[PDB]
Amino acid sequence: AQNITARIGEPLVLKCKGAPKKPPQRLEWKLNTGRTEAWKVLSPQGGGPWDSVARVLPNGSLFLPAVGIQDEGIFRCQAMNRNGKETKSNYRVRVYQIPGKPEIVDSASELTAGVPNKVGTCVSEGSYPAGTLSWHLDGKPLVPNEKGVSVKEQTRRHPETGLFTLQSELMVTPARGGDPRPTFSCSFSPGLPRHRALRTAPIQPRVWEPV
Repeated sequence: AQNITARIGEPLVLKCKGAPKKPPQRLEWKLNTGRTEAWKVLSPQGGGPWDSVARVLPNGSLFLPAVGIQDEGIFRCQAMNRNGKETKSNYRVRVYQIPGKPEIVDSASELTAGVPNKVGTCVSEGSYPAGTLSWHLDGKPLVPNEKGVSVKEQTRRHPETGLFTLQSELMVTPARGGDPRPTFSCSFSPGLPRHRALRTAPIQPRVWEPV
């Protein structure tokens, strides 16, 4: 049943299939989401508190002003022409949100070519879903296990807004006689196959020999 993604706090319209543009219409909207467990059905326009959340338009389509988190789920619409021609619609809804540009904090301007050093802590604020936080070296990706690399990831959730926060502190051990001018960048990339990663502005500290 058709996959659908929509940004939280935006609007969204679900076109009821085979329904006449202006009443009389024989339509029905079922919906399974966070706000209703399991199924709820709506009457046309009225004083009920659902006309702020999701209501049917003259067009016949269902329309929600502010898609939120609790609106992830399943939306069904069964329609009827005068002749009886059934035409149904099965909408699977998932909601997303892009977080602020990934800034680095606690960064370091100089590091030694001897011991592991903390490069910095990457921070992304207000996402959905969480998604990864990958560090990069000279435009190329890096691997946490080897060589002489470490990563200290994390993930929170704001109890109110339901949005996520990610932290990815890095640590490296520069190979002796290696490049004194590395170049590090972090990035947020959601799991979906659309939005590109949000890179951070590259930092490039220096690798001094110890003594």
